[PDB]
Amino acid sequence: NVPYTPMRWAQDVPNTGVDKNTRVMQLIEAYRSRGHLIADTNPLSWVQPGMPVPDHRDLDIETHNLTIWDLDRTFNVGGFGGKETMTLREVLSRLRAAYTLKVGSEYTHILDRDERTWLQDRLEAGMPKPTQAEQKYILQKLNAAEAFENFLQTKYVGQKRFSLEGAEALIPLMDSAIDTAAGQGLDEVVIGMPHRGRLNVLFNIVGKPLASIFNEFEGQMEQGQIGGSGDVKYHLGSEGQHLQMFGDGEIKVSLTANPSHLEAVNPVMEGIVRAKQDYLDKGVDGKTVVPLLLHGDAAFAGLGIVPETINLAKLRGYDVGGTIHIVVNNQIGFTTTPDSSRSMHYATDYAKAFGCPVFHVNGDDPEAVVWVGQLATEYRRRFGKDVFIDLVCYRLRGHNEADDPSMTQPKMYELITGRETVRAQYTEDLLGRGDLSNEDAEAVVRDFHDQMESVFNEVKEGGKKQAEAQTGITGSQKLPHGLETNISREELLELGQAFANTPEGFNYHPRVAPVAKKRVSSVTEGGIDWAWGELLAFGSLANSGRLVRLAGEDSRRGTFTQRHAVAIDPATAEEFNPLHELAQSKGNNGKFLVYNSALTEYAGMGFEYGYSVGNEDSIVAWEAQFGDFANGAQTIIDEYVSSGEAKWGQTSKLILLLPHGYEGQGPDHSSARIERFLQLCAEGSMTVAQPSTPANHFHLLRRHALSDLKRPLVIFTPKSMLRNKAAASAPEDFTEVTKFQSVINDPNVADAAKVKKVMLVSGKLYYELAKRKEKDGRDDIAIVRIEMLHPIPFNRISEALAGYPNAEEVLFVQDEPANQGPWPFYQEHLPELIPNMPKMRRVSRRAQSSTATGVAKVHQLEEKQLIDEAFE
Amino acid sequence: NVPYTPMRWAQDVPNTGVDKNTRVMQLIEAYRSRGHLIADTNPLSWVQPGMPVPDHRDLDIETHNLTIWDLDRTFNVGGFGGKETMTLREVLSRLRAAYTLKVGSEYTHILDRDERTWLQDRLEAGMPKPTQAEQKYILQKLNAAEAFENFLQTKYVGQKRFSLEGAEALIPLMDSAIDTAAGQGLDEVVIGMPHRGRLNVLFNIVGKPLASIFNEFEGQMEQGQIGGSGDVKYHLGSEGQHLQMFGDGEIKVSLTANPSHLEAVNPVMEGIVRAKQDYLDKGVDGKTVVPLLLHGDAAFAGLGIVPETINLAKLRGYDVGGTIHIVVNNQIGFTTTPDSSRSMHYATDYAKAFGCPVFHVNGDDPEAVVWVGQLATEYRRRFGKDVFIDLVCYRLRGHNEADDPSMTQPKMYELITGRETVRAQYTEDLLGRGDLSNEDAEAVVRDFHDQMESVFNEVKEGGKKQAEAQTGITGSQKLPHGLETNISREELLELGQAFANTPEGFNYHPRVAPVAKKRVSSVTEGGIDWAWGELLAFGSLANSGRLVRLAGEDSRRGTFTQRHAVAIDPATAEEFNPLHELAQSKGNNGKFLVYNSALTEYAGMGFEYGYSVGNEDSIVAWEAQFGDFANGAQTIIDEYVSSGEAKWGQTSKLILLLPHGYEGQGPDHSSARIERFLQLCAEGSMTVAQPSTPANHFHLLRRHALSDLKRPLVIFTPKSMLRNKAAASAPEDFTEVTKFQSVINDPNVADAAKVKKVMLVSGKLYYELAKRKEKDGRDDIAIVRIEMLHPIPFNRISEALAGYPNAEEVLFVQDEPANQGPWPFYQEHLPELIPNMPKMRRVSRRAQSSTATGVAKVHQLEEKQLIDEAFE
Ligand SMILES: CC(=O)SCCNC(=O)CCNC(=O)[C@H](O)C(C)(C)COP(=O)(O)OP(=O)(O)OC[C@H]1O[C@@H](n2cnc3c(N)ncnc32)[C@H](O)[C@@H]1OP(=O)(O)O
Ligand SMILES: CC(=O)SCCNC(=O)CCNC(=O)[C@H](O)C(C)(C)COP(=O)(O)OP(=O)(O)OC[C@H]1O[C@@H](n2cnc3c(N)ncnc32)[C@H](O)[C@@H]1OP(=O)(O)O
Ligand SMILES: CC1=C(CCOP(=O)(O)OP(=O)(O)O)S[C@H]([C@](O)(CCC(=O)O)P(=O)(O)O)N1Cc1cnc(C)nc1N
Ligand SMILES: CC1=C(CCOP(=O)(O)OP(=O)(O)O)S[C@H]([C@](O)(CCC(=O)O)P(=O)(O)O)N1Cc1cnc(C)nc1N
Ligand SMILES: [Mg+2]
Ligand SMILES: [Mg+2]
Repeated sequence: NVPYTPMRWAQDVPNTGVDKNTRVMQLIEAYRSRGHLIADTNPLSWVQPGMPVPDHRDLDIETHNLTIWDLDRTFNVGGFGGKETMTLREVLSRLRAAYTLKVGSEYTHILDRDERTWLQDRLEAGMPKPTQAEQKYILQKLNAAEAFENFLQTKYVGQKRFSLEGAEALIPLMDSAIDTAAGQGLDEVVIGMPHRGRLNVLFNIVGKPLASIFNEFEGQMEQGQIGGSGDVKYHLGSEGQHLQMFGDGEIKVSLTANPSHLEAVNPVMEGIVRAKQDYLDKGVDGKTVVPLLLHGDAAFAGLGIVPETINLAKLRGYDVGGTIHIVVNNQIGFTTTPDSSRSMHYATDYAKAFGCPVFHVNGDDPEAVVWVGQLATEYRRRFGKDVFIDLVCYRLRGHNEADDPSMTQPKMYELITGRETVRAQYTEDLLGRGDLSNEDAEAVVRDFHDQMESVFNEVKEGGKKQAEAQTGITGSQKLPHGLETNISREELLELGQAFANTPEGFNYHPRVAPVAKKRVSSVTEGGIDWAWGELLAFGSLANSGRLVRLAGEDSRRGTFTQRHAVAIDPATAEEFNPLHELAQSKGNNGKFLVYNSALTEYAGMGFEYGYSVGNEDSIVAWEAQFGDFANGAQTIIDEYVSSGEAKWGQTSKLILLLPHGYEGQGPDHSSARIERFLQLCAEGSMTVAQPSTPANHFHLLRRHALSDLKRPLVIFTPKSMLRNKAAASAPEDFTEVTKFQSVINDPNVADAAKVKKVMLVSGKLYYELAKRKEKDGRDDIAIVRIEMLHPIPFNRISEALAGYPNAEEVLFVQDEPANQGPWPFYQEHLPELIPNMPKMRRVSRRAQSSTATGVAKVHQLEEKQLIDEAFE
Repeated sequence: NVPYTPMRWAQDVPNTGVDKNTRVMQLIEAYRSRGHLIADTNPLSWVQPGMPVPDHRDLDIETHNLTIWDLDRTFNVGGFGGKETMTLREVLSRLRAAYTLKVGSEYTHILDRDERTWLQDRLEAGMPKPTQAEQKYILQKLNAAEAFENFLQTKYVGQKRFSLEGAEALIPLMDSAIDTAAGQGLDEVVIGMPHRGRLNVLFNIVGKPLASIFNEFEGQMEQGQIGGSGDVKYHLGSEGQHLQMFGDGEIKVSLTANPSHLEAVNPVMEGIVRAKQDYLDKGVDGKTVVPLLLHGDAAFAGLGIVPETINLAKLRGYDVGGTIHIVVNNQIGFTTTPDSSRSMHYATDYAKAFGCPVFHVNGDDPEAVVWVGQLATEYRRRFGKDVFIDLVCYRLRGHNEADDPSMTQPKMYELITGRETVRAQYTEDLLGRGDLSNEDAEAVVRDFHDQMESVFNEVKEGGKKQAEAQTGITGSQKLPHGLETNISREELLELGQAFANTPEGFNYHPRVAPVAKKRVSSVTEGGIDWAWGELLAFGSLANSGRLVRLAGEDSRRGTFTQRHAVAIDPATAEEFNPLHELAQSKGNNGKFLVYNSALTEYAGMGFEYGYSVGNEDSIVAWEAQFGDFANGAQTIIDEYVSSGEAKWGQTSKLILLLPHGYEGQGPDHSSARIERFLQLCAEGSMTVAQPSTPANHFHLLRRHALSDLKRPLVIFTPKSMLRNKAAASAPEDFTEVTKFQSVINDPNVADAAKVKKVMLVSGKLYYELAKRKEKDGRDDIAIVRIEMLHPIPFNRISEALAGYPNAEEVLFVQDEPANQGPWPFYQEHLPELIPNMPKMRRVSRRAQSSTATGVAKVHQLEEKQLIDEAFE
């Protein structure tokens, strides 16, 4: 059992052509670059049959024209090993000690010279010898891991737990990293991980009490929100403290919640970290919250969210100072082996796309594992980049504890069954080297088992409760009754004047200057448009002293060239952000931050959700270029935004701004899928709205921000109505009107006793129907608008209908096809809530498989037909 | 304007320590590895302000301790340049000619020695000088590109076309690659691409007639399917032939359809290629259909589908012999620059994760572009791997032709406005070197313009038609009336006996052997379960002579350990596929292929959709581990599967198998979201079903396969009912019953005149209600099952209800919450279709924000409450 190729027999060759010193230097470079391909990193003696084996002919002395006859000759090595001269025997020895034992490293692809040299120096110095105290501490942690698993196996046989057996070195690795961070003087560590070994991490790393875990197994679950539904035990989070064992340091540790969908926690936990860093506010030399992110091998290589999130690491609005990644490589999926899971040689090969180091380490050598953890944390602190650790281990049982792995992997499980554990091997080693006594070794085991037995008995004394029905979360938060959302006239003029206080030598671009002038004049003359209404809202909130953050694709200028939140000087390329300046000059320390995102919907929306969870007192908004591209973030919508409160008791106030409208641009630029969002709504989970005037948009946003109802808000925003002159607002609407309106009654009804038809509408189609009514002089019709779709304002709708006593019909008019838009929701729910209402009649486009037509002439024909049908 | 750092002044150094020959060898290695960092590949003199600049101190002679005094001395270079000895002046010259001009290359990261040597030899030989005929051909192609764009600009000013101006070298690049493929003797080239320069490629590469394009601009659109909706002009496909200009070769060229959602065509076009290769059947040395895939720079780096699809390249069921990728790098998104779009240095850095070569080429040197195209196609044919080309160019106008790019990028568009085009520069060069006459140069322009003017006038003679309403696609395909789907008794016994004809020294695993025995005995005794019903269907179809393909996560064994389509011997690890063997021994050349996929839903389902389009006569099925994870492939469901026929006239017969059932495993293992699929259905777009017996599943699959209705099928499959003994089927049900049943009436009604309540149900809840009915001895109830959900079988439901004349109530019973499951669809549609039916009454779980509870005791309590409510 020796791992190297034996020395071969050959004749001595002459020192001609390429000199032999040159050849020895090439051998050194080869080992530094490709030595990991023959390192002792696999605990099993296993090669997967279907996988290609890389060429490693570069690592034998024959390929560099050297021979056994050169082993005792001396050569110039140019500072290798801190020496100017050396023999080939000593060169080989050192290279093999550094690059071919229990740690394999990839770092030569890095472009910066100082980085490379830092890593090179530390790897060739070697792992320092630990003290006896340190060694005993590692043994305690290994014991705790294995003991916990065995206890649960004994007391609860069939139950699903996803064990960590085969990979117990994870516990001392994570502990090493957290301990190093505490020594550096940082503030917090945030963890995200999957199912494998979660209960073990909760107990041994975070410090969740043992009584809680046992209760979970007996069927008593802790409640997150009153009347909540809940979730399985391996999807929950917690908080705790960590004290340094051989130091005076202390750090906070947290673990976040997540669904079954693998790798969906990656963008969410990045956002949490960024929000926490922003709150502490320590500048560029800060970055004092550390992200620690665990993965599995099959998921890491397969799912595309992983590289998508790593791509945000060095960008202006997303940087968090680097992430420490750990891949638990147990060499198997569920019943699938690496030959069917990836086309890369290693699972961690995405690192080479981003220019980051990789360390592969054997999971049966605990001292090496602890060293690698420390080295990774130090690299992050110095260089501020991502680092990747690959922990090579195995899975002792099946995927779960009810499965038989021999059916599909017979040969692999001949090697696994009947091995001795990592705890056993390490205990044997220490006793052998005289580093530990037998009395000590036995006490370590006995003490921990006594602790667990004690707690278990205490838990079983208390009787088991019986099941009870879950009520719901509808009334678990209060509504802001009697809150006023108007600003003063002084405040409105100051906001307007922010676009005139340009810096010293700044000028606007010729096509932007008219927009700025209109903003200064409108706050006293009238004609405020949609975009200026939105900015007035965010600006007012920033003045009061809040952190406002807006992010999305092309969101600084706007997709429709309407926002201009940051302006650029054509001559010098200087930037200017008016509202941020004004906020910072009022002494409440408010901020207005605007960012252009990368081209992602899954990672984009995920990051913003996380930001909302990490700072409860911030105002966050994500924008989509068109609302049609939001289906690329469906996982986030379904698993976090819509259902997080009911499952885990995690609350959020994220705002989604989704453009919407039927205007003839085709099937992927028309519909944000209102029907889909209205399906997800129940128990008052989130608010859904589609306002028709800038002032109403203003009032909706401000109500959300100033209330104490912590639930999301989804707004369907316009595209062509942005520049419609009939939709503009007057200043009195921002300063004298006090509240948001959920239903707006018809403002052009002469006599209410002559009305015989009522039309209900939502959004931009109002302005077409009103136009036609005026032209044809109809005094028997009344158009009523619905601004808030969910929850249903049935009291106001009832009040409006009651104002027209001679009405005979009610028409529901929408632009969308009959199987889309708000009609399906309303035809089901509204008749029950208003019993005395006449039967409703739909007027819309026909039902379709696609969203809209692709021909523009057909769109125009359809619209004419629709409005004609509405007016008999 | 010289691009190199000037030589510096210094003293001559002694030849001590590390020898100078060693230093010259290190300089050679540095240029081969990192020389691309200073190459002349950018047409503009532009450096983006916010982006980090890599260290390139490795490329100057000072860092290797050499000096101007070494330039004329001679050194040993070990075969570089085919010489044993050389001067430093000549070494620098050659290195700079190979790695620092108009082509920059990355290839040193490749692990195989033979690959590296092949590339190294060709790059250092250089680009061969082209003939005069070849040169004139390049000029014709450049002219065609620019001329086409200018014509459209003149005749249709405002209209959106997404121009290729700034990147016209794409046309000769694509032509070079296709021409090389024709010379190799291959069969077809399949193209997938986005919006940028699509109309140009359709005309100049594929050969779509010019009349068609002009008609599109005037509003007349070609119809795909009768009564279809359509799509915009830059989302369409076509077919054509390509003849070799200087050869006797000929090849077929195709371009596929796609939605606005970027990069969603990647898995689809890979599947198309694989299906076409499988049909030709030329073995391992074949792979004679070439995939050519175009991208944009922002999308390539940002979206996660890109690396997810590249990961399938070398896997057993997905390999297509390599893909040629072209990234059109115009150094801008919409209004977003690279500093805000990616954290990688180049856009093509994912290549280094997979071990593939990259070529960067200047878009203003057409001869270099043509060379790179040829070299890439040759590399693919020899090594069978992916290759990446980065074409560096610019965007002349704004994102579209109605946008002003100066507002956000002032300085960049000072360099762009008023340049001379690539056609102009190349014409000037050829006239300068005396390779072309002026008469020739003028004819090239005049002839093409005359051709375009001719066609345009012809198109405008014919009058413009007026718009007309679009009818729908419901009746555009026929239904299989009077088709019988039963097999003979001889056929059924043969299928059963396939599991007894094991190979020579093969034995089953002990826990699999009972399943095989039961399969042999059941085809005569009874008790056929769900899994055996499914396999009997696919097996029968394979025998008749069809290619049957099944793919999904853990689909060979099955998630619930139920399928065992391929078995493994514990002693030798040999594999056995019974049904494939039987099919191949019947002389119709049928196949049964089963594959375990990687852990992806987006790339997985996309690949199978593509396979169905590439071979219309195959049976394809994609399976999900649980139906809850299908929301990760929402883009494919919404943009291709549900709506492809209505938009482009592209038909498919894909089968989706999605597990479903409420059994107490929590919110991410319970619901496949039936309500969402039923929203998407309209115009008879696809079939949706939930059968309750194995024989019915058999008949449904066979009807789909043998009919001439080319639309998808979505089936909701069971989890616990797989092993329910009350659900098993007898052999007569496969051989004497002739058709699939859409409604199954109650088989335990003694007297029909005593029934006073009718219950409607679908799926596994039937077996609970029937159980209770028998226990309590209720003769006033009748339970009726609905097997096909869409389209609605209203004639059969009416017939069933008419059989109970004294019925007073109708109850709709489901397990799902009230805002989920089939209730929303049915409460809307069914009362209209059956006017005389009593009012329906729902019996279900309450409406919820999440899918299901997380506690198991609560699940049991809910189920009891539900069934009690049903029976008064
Ligand atoms: C969805 C959520 O996040 S909370 C929903 C919780 N409640 C329910 O779902 C109960 C069922 N729903 C209902 O009874 C109704 O739909 C209601 C009460 C929510 C609204 O019906 P109406 O009375 O017709 O609407 P109206 O606009 O008059 O609302 C009255 C008050 O509720 C407040 N309100 C209503 N919806 C919201 C909301 N989403 N956020 C904040 N305040 C709200 C209004 O500000 C108003 O306050 P006021 O006392 O100053 O007038
Ligand atoms: C969804 C698609 O891809 S095709 C749908 C096209 N047609 C429509 O949408 C029209 C509206 N729908 C309807 O009229 C009804 O729902 C129908 C006719 C489709 C079925 O209603 P019923 O008559 O109650 O159902 P029933 O099961 O008796 O169907 C009768 C025949 O239709 C055939 N059929 C019905 N649905 C399908 C289907 N999805 N695929 C194939 N054949 C079908 C049956 O095989 C049967 O053939 P038979 O004459 O040999 O017995
Ligand atoms: C395919 C799959 C698993 C295999 C993971 O392999 P690897 O990453 O190597 O991990 P490890 O097991 O080696 O540590 S676990 C898991 C599942 O969902 C796990 C349960 C859960 O995490 O909720 P299951 O119950 O269906 O098996 N599952 C189904 C699944 C599929 N696709 C997604 C996106 N998410 C999933 N949860
Ligand atoms: C963000 C975005 C575009 C920029 C692409 O930049 P790059 O990849 O560098 O290409 P190029 O333009 O430099 O060649 S084009 C496009 C859009 O949808 C294009 C239209 C279309 O392709 O259908 P739009 O009309 O909203 O701008 N769009 C919106 C968009 C967003 N997200 C997805 C998944 N798909 C999209 N179509
Ligand atoms: Mg694994
Ligand atoms: Mg671009």
